[PDB]
Amino acid sequence: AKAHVATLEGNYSDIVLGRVVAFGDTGWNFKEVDMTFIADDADADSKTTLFAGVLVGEDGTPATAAAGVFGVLVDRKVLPGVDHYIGVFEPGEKVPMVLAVRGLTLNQLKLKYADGTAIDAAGIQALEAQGNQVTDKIVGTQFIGSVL
Amino acid sequence: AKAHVATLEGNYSDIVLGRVVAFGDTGWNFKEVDMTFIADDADADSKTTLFAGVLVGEDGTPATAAAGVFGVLVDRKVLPGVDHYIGVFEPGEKVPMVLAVRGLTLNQLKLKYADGTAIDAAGIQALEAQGNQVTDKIVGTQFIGSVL
Repeated sequence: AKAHVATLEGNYSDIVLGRVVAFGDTGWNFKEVDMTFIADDADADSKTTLFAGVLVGEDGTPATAAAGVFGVLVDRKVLPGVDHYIGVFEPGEKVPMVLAVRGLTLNQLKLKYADGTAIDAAGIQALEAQGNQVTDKIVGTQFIGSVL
Repeated sequence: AKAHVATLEGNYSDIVLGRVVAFGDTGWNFKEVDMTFIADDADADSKTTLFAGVLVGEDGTPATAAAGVFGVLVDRKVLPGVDHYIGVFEPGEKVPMVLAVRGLTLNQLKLKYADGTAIDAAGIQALEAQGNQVTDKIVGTQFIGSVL
């Protein structure tokens, strides 16, 4: 019968590795857009297909091409482990979401197109123009079986 | 504007109202059958359509008419209120279940065909051959509202 198991292996700090803190307004780095949280046709109890770290344009549509990259979805409603919002939204509803745009250090690996596929060089160049530092310098971690 | 909600407004000891307990063996009334828990072609996390009170034949399949009735299903795993069999099975995977056939006092308002149709006259008559009482003498509860 297998087993009922759940796993959580990620945090918010692993996507936005750091900011530039403004003195005039702490919201200088974020923009708010309206997004289709639950697909139009999916049943009310279907979980949302959005996952933290996806690249979304300024019009709320996840990017399937490098050109339509405007920001990284970092809303607190789609972070790893937050599964409560099931059936809480009418299918086809559009709900505001928070995008991070300017003045950030962004992890290369967690950025992903609408369909999970990693981002190319064109995407990196397009996103950097907003003033973000996409980096590959992550130490990582090793577990259990890896001798040290 | 519709919030996450759940309900539990039914339980065991209503589909079956009382037994005749054999002194020699407490398990004379019941019987095991083998049925597919998760639909033969649905998703692993998708919930089963089985609910307590659904009539099944002697081969372990839900009934469709009066002739395909052998007993009721009162298994522990399907009692109204319990739902944590999330992907612990596979599509079409057989699982043992428990029926209720002999020496029982049953409730008409709860018995249902496979699709939920209220039990008909022929189904009642057939299920009485096993020696079970079928009654409508039920004092329904009047909830807050009208005056008592």
